[PDB]
Amino acid sequence: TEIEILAEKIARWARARSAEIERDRRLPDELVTRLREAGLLRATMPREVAAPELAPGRALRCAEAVARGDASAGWCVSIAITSALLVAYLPARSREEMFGGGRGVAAGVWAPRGTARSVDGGVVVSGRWPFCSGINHADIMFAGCFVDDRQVPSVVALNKDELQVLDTWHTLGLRGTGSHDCVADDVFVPADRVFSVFDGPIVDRPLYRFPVFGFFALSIGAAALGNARAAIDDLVELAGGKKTLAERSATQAAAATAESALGAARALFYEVIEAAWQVSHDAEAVPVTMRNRLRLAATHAVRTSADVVRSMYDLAGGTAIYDNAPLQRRFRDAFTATAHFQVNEASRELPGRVLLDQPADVSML
Repeated sequence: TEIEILAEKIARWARARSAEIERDRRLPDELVTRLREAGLLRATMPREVAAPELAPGRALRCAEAVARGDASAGWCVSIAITSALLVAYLPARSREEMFGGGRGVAAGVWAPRGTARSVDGGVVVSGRWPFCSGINHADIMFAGCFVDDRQVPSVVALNKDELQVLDTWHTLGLRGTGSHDCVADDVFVPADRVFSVFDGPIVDRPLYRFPVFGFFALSIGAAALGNARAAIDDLVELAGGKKTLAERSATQAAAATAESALGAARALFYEVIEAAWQVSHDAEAVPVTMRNRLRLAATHAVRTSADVVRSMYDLAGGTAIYDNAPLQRRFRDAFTATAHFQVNEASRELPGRVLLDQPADVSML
C-alpha cells in the first residue's frame, strides 16, 4: 500500500477541497476519513494501540506532501503526528482506554497554561489554551499545566467532551486548521492521565527516543516546506503565459534563487532527521548536539519557506492580490506559520547558545 503514496493521493484531494477548507475553517468529513483510513492521523502511535509506529522521517515526509496540496491539511497532519507521540507516555491502562484498538486522534498544546490542584485519585485542572489545531476532529487533547506548586510543568490527557471550544480562530491564514481556544473548568483528571514529558516515555522504543521537542518543531517545518514548494509550482505555471513574465531576466534569477534556497533547506531538514534517527537506536539519550541541529534546521526551514513564498507572491504582481489567485493563500498561510513559538526568530538564540558552548538550559531543546 505504502503510506507515502497515500499521502500524495490525499494531497490532491486536499487541493480540490481547499476553497471549502478555508471557507468552513475545518477539514471536510470526507477528507478526515481519508486521512484516518490511511493511518496518517495516528501514524506515530505505538503498535500496541493498532498504529503504524511510523519512522519519523517517513511521517514528516507525509506531512510535507499533504501540505503541498493544502497547507492547513498538512498542518493538521503535523500536529496530529506530534500529539500522537504522547500516547507513548501514558500508563498501559489509560492508553488502552483512550487509544486502544485503532481509536483516538490526539491534539495537543504544550504551553503550561493550566492550573492543577491535586486530589484523591487525580487532579482538578482549569485553564485556557490558544491555538488548538485539529480540535475539530480530535478526541483527546494533551494540555500542559502546573500541578500544585511544582516548577516542572506537567501534561494532562483531556477528553474534548469535558472542554469548552471557543470560536476564536479568525486568522490571516491556516484557516482550515481550526486552531480555536479551549477552556477547562474544574475538570477532574485521574492519575492514569497525568505525566511529565521530562520523565520520558513508557514505551521505550526508538521512535520515542527521537527528541520530542525537535519533532514538534520539525513538523511545522514540514508544513512550511510543502507550502513553499506549492508556491513555486504556482509561479512557474503563471509565468509561462502572463503578458512574458517568464521571458524576463529578473524572473528567472529569482526563480533560480528560490529553487536553490528551498532545495537547500529541504536537504538539511531530512539530513538532520536521518542523523538523529540513527542515534535514537543507541543506548544513551540523543545528545544535546543532535537536538541542537534539529531545531536549527526546523527554524531555517520555516523562515526560508516564508522568504520563498514572499518572492513568488511578489513576482506574480497584480495577479496574486486577488482572492481567486492560488499564490495569495500560500502567502497568507506562510506568514501564519512563521508566528509559531517553536520556529520563530527567537528560537535561534538558544541553539546559538549551544553552538558557542555557553551555559544553557536545554531541557526543552
